[PDB]
Amino acid sequence: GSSGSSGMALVPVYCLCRQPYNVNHFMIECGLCQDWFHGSCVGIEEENAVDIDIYHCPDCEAVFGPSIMKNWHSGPSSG
Ligand SMILES: [Zn+2]
Ligand SMILES: [Zn+2]
Repeated sequence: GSSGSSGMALVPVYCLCRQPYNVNHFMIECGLCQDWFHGSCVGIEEENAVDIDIYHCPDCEAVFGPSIMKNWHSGPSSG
């Protein structure tokens, strides 16, 4: 705690909550506008993101559509 000891770092907001970024939480990158958002603010689970080849923000999906998915074709489906 001290007046000084500043960070001297600037970072614009990308998410809809006018936030730059949140470590604790996971954030995805839109493959349309190149914007970052919180998996919770958008509704995308980090565990699922790894499968999302091209995440589509809730602002572009209204024109482009849903988020693309990778191929992950490693062996025949096992049910
Ligand atoms: Zn957010
Ligand atoms: Zn977008």
